[PDB]
Amino acid sequence: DLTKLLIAEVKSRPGNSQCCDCGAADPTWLSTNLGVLTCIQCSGVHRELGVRFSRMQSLTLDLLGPSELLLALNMGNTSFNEVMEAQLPSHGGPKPSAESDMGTRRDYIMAKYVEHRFARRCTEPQRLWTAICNRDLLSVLEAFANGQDFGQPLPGPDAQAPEELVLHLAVKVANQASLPLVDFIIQNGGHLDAKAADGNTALHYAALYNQPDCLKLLLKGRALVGTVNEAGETALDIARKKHHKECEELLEQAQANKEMRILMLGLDAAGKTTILYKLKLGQSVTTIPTVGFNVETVTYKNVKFNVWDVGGQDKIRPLWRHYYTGTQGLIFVVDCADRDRIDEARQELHRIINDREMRDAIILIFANKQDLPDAMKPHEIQEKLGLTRIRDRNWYVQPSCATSGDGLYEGLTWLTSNYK
Ligand SMILES: Nc1nc2c(ncn2[C@@H]2O[C@H](COP(=O)(O)OP(=O)(O)O)[C@@H](O)[C@H]2O)c(=O)[nH]1
Ligand SMILES: [Mg+2]
Ligand SMILES: [Mg+2]
Ligand SMILES: [Zn+2]
Repeated sequence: DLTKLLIAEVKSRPGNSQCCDCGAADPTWLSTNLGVLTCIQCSGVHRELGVRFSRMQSLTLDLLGPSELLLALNMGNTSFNEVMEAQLPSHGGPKPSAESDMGTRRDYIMAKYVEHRFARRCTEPQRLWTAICNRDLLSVLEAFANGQDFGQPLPGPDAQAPEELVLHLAVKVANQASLPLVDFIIQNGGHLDAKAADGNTALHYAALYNQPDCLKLLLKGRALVGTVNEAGETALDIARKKHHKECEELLEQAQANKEMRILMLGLDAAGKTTILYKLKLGQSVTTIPTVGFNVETVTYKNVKFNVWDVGGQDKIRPLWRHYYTGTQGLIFVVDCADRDRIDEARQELHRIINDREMRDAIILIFANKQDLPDAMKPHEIQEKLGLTRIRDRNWYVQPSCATSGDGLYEGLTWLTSNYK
């Protein structure tokens, strides 16, 4: 109930009663890493660009923590577009309406967020250092829009013999109000485990300057602990020297004919419908978030497949149990670029295979989205999903790229095979 308010709060920001990308009647789909709102139609294109550019959650359908809402509560659509849709003319501008076709929709959104065409332009190492300490979120966004790359560092002020990088700074000079940028940076220039000059991670710095809520945000983004620096200190070690006890409490816990009825699960935007329909149509179709579920029958090599694709949003996952009875094979789709939510996919997969109504299930796991930059390869999936120590259950991790089709029919071929 704490969140109910913050939800309402996010919705009431300037411009957040129109879709960020097509201005449609009050949107419910949040790009958590950009703090903006889109209609369900535009929403899907974001899911297509992947978690590298945009992490989508529904305000109505996903279970949202306060921490996830930070940028949403600190940006909104008007603030954002002022930067990102800056150089857009009012007349004839390619920005679509509530019901433009997916053709025109896709093109604009891809140009806007990936290619950055319609953004206020200018380089710049100077401003970024100034904006951060000014706590000027909207200018950090301006920097991002011109391809700044928070990765490599910036030359500092007086006596500039050493070198510091973006995130390392923002953590040093932060307060309650300064937070949004810290997150915007983590989620958008994620060189989170960099060591800089004297081997200190960004995690290290937070333990030096009494920046507690900074630590919170850092670990939330899966940060490595106990990596040693030039003084060979774990992040806890420096917390000890200056005795900042609040940081120390968080660091301690941080340590620890044949027919087959198929059920296709996995977290939101895993690729589930993309898979189902590429198999049924052979051509890759565009997918909107599947709010309910989908059923199609695909025949491949004289075997009929009754596939039940179910939507993966936090709120529509308790509904999964219902589809357990009469199920032979399970397809669990995993979005492999989504490194932040693998343990979530681990949990839900385990939450199924352990259900009493399931013991006799063949498990195919699609390790989807292998085409995306930092992939996470299939063997690394086995280990992260805790399949190392699964015996007395028949599984198989299959590399896949739904968009193209690679690895899909193979998964079926494995299904055909292990159904004897
Ligand atoms: N690059 C890439 N994108 C994919 C792949 N599979 C799915 N997608 C995209 O991911 C977004 C989510 O697809 P979707 O089927 O709706 O996921 P689902 O809701 O869990 O079923 C879609 O826009 C797809 O275009 C893939 O293998 N590679
Ligand atoms: Mg969640
Ligand atoms: Mg779906
Ligand atoms: Zn829209």
